[PDB]
Parts: sequence; C-alpha cells; structure tokens
Amino acid sequence: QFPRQCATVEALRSGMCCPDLSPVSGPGTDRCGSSSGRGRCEAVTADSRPHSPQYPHDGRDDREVWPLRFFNRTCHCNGNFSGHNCGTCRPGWRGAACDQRVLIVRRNLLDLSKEEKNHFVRALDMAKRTTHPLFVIATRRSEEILGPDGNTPQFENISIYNYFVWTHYYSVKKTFLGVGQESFGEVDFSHEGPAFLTWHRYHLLRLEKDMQEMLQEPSFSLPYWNFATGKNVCDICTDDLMGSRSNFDSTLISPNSVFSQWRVVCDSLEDYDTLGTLCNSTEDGPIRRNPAGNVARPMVQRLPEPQDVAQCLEVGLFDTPPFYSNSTNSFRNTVEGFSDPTGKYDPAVSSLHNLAHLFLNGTGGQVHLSPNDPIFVLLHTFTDAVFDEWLRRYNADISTFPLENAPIGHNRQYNMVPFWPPVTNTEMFVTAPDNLGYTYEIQWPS
Ligand SMILES: *[C@@H]1O[C@H](CO[C@@H]2O[C@@H](C)[C@@H](O)[C@@H](O)[C@@H]2O)[C@@H](O[C@@H]2O[C@H](CO)[C@@H](O)[C@H](O)[C@H]2NC(C)=O)[C@H](O)[C@H]1NC(C)=O
Ligand SMILES: *[C@@H]1O[C@H](CO)[C@@H](O)[C@H](O)[C@H]1NC(C)=O
Ligand SMILES: *[C@@H]1O[C@H](CO)[C@@H](O)[C@H](O)[C@H]1NC(C)=O
Ligand SMILES: *[C@@H]1O[C@H](CO)[C@@H](O)[C@H](O)[C@H]1NC(C)=O
Ligand SMILES: *[C@@H]1O[C@H](CO)[C@@H](O)[C@H](O)[C@H]1NC(C)=O
Ligand SMILES: N[C@@H](Cn1ccc(=O)c(O)c1)C(=O)O
Ligand SMILES: [Zn+2]
Ligand SMILES: [Zn+2]
Ligand SMILES: [Zn+2]
Repeated sequence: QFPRQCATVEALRSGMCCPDLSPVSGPGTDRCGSSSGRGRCEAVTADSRPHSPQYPHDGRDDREVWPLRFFNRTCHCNGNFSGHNCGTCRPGWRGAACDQRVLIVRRNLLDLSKEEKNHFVRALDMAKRTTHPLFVIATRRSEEILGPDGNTPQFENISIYNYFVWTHYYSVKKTFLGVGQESFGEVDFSHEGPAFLTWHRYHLLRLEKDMQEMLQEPSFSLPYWNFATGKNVCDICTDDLMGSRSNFDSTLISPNSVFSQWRVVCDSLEDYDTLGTLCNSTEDGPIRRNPAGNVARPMVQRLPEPQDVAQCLEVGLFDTPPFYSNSTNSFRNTVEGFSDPTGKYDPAVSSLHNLAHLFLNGTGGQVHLSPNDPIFVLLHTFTDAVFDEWLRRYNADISTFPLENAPIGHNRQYNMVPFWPPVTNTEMFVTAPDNLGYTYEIQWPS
C-alpha cells in the first residue's frame, strides 16, 4: 500500500510516488536517492495484457492494472538497492552499498529452542501493536480517497501485522458496483490462479523484512509449520506457541497465550460491500479457532498426509489452463489445494494449503480474514517451502505461468496487488537461497 509521504494531496494529484531520500537542496531534490547512485523516478511498468472473461467490469476497480489508478511514476532502484525511495537493499543484501550478502534460514517452528519459540511469539505480538513506520492504508476507494472536503487523504496508520492482514484483504475483496448494487465476487488477485504462490511469497517477505527492522535483527526469520502430518490436532496450538484452546470457550484461544488478546481487522464485509468503503485500522472481535472442529464437514477434520506433499512435488508444470481453481495437473493448483495431491480436480476436495486453512474452522478458514490468526504466517512459510522445493526441482520453469488470459491479477507481469513499490510475479519466481536471501531447513518425504 502506500508510503505515508505519497499518501498526500500533492502526491495523489501528481500521480507520482517518488519520495525523497536525503534531500540536501530542498524538497524533491533526492527523489529515489537520485543524488547518490541509488535510483530514479520513472514511469510505471504495468501489465496491459488481457485477462480471463470471468471479470466483466473493466474500468470499475482500483486494482486493475495495478498501480496506475493511483500513480504512474515510481522509483526504480539501481543495482541491489531497493525500497520505495531506494533507501534500502534488495532481499539478500545489506550495508550502505547493498554489497554484503545475507542468507537467513527459515526453520521448523517445533525445532526452535525454548528461548527462540518465546522470542518469535513476542516479536509477532510486538508487530500487532507497533505502527508500520512506512505504510498507511486507504479506508476509501480512489474516487473518495481525498476525503469529503477533497483535501483530507483517507488513510490511517496501522500496525505492522495488521498491514499484513489488510493487504491480503484488499487483494481478495469484492468489486464495489454501487449502492443498491450487489458487489461482484468472482475475482481474487491472490488466490484461484497462478499468482497465488508468488503473491503469498512477497507477502511473507514483506512481513519478515518489517519485523527485522522492528527488532533491529537482520537475521530474524519466519519459522514454518509442517501441517502435512496427517494429525487430528494442531501441534503448534500450545501456550508457548500460537496458543491452545481456551477451556472456557472451545472456539477461543487460551487466556494463557498472548494471542487471546488479539483483536481482528477487516471483519465488516457487509459494510465494505454495501457502502463501498475499505477495511480500516479499527480492531473488533477475537481470533476464533477450533482445530478439527468442523463436525459438519469431516473432510476438513484431518490435516494433509506426508504423502500429499510428496505427490504434489511430482507435478512438473507450474500451472495449466484455464489457470483457475479447476485446473488439473497444475502444481500451483495442487499445492493451493483445489485439486488432490496428484493433480486430479474435484469440486468436493480440499487438500494441502486449503485443507490446513479449513482445519482451523475459524478466523483462519475465511480468506478475507485468515491472516488475523497468526498460524497463517507459519502455514504459508510452509507452502512457500514447498514452492521453493518445486523451483529447485524443475529449474524455476516459469514457462507455463501464463502471460495473458489468466484470471485478473494473475498474468505473469501483473504487479501483485497491492504491494509497493510495484513488484511482478516474475520477480518472485526464483529459487530463494540464491535470489532472495533465505532458505528452508527442511527435508522432504521419499
Ligand atoms: C499521470 O498522472 C497524472 C496525474 O493524474 C492522476 O493519476 C491517477 C491517480 C488518475 O486517477 C488521475 O485521475 C489523476 O489525476 C496525469 O495528469 C492528469 O491527468 C488528468 C486526466 O488524466 C487531467 O485531468 C489533469 O489535468 C492532469 N494533471 C496533471 C497535474 O498533469 C497524467 O496524464 C498521467 N499520465 C499517464 C497516465 O500517462
Ligand atoms: C500516522 O502516524 C503518524 C506518526 O507516525 C501520526 O502523526 C499521524 O496521526 C498518522 N498520519 C496519517 C496521515 O495517518
Ligand atoms: C472502520 O470500520 C468500521 C466497520 O465497518 C466502521 O463502522 C467505521 O466507521 C470505520 N471507520 C472509519 C473512520 O471509516
Ligand atoms: C465450524 O464448523 C461448524 C460445523 O462443525 C460450522 O457450522 C461453522 O460454519 C464453522 N466455522 C468456520 C469459521 O469455519
Ligand atoms: C472452470 O470454471 C470456469 C468458470 O466457472 C468455467 O468457465 C470453466 O469451464 C471451468 N473449467 C472446467 C470445469 O474444466
Ligand atoms: N477458499 C478455500 C479455503 N481457504 C480459506 C482461507 C484462505 O485464506 C485460503 O487461501 C483458502 C477453499 O474453498 O478451500
Ligand atoms: Zn529504470
Ligand atoms: Zn491467502
Ligand atoms: Zn492461505
């Protein structure tokens, strides 16, 4: 979403989000750090290819051709510099000149020392309560973004972790068609299409980086949850990790865990989809969670089996037509969970990543809310670990990731909504250890 210095009347009217870095001659003198060698303001590269006919409302939705409905000028950073104003480094690099390589290791949450488990839980809690130093979130769509008097940008500060929740919400929300009109819901810029794995990869990378700067710990890494154990239970739902079941309410988190104190954002869909507003930073109810608790649906009362992971890593084409939730023999769709681990599509199956979500029977099972439950982080670093092993094994074969006719948001060169600066799926479609400064300490079934 947008840097606070671009969430201004001047910046939105200009269409330029190219903030200063260290201006020593007055405002606008070091845009993108162009005084040093760090970058320059330039025109936005956005995808103009066609999308699937599934979305019929071209011209109605601020997320189309991201980010041109807000800005047509951005920073492009030189070399291994990065960031909204080219003041930081690309993933895997540090130092004033972005020339010292780092490689952080993402580990199984269960393998961490007692002090590392407690350090991770507290870091997450700190992110829930700490204002994001860079990004603010829109509470209204572009037509109303400048406020009633036209001079009051409709943005709020938001914590580090709630920003992580908000961008996921924004990527899946419905297209508002107007008061009286029913919002359009056959659209999802981060699921049910090829961009699912690259989108969620950046999502994790952005939270990880934000927590490193919040902690001043360059090497801090996000753990993962191996949910492919075939278990009846959630083995990370203990009070030293993520929280156990409350004994006073089967659907709440134990009061002995800090997560029972969390209050969710973005749980007012009926307001957003009838008044055309957006999720803001005001929190509401508690996390609801009830592992295996969906008696109405026995298929989602057990977690994937270890053999589900091995099977899906044998699917060698990243994605297949129609590049949607009903694709067959698509690794993307298999690991996402709409096909079975062998690639066979079945409207009645949920497996792997989808199954782990549904197994929570709660806040984590609803796509517009699920990052509110911090299991989401661990569930998706695991999905990313699977994705990374695929990248290794099939040599990052981006060839079946379609350039056009995907569901909207999912063309290969689409800028992943709503990340800032603009970042394509392509930039994420690389093996992490050589290209993104992280790797997984994990071994696969065989
Ligand atoms: C690049 O953007 C400028 C600024 O326009 C804004 O960009 C988007 C947020 C979009 O929502 C526009 O409505 C915003 O106005 C464009 O310059 C303006 O263009 C509009 C009509 O397009 C015109 O009425 C204004 O007079 C222009 N204002 C200024 C300060 O020039 C510019 O045309 C865009 N260039 C592109 C898209 O190639
Ligand atoms: C954002 O937070 C700043 C402090 O970082 C505070 O001064 C202000 O209330 C907020 N500004 C906007 C535009 O939301
Ligand atoms: C934030 O969202 C809630 C729920 O829709 C809403 O009632 C409230 O008015 C919103 N706040 C702002 C400032 O729009
Ligand atoms: C949880 O499962 C029950 C049935 O056992 C179902 O009625 C309810 O909708 C589910 N809730 C969520 C959030 O999945
Ligand atoms: C997948 O779903 C779309 C939209 O419902 C449909 O047009 C397409 O034919 C489906 N493909 C299948 C079921 O193979
Ligand atoms: N919608 C999916 C389940 N699901 C729920 C929450 C999510 O975040 C997600 O990514 C997927 C399904 O129908 O199986
Ligand atoms: Zn350039
Ligand atoms: Zn998701
Ligand atoms: Zn998910």
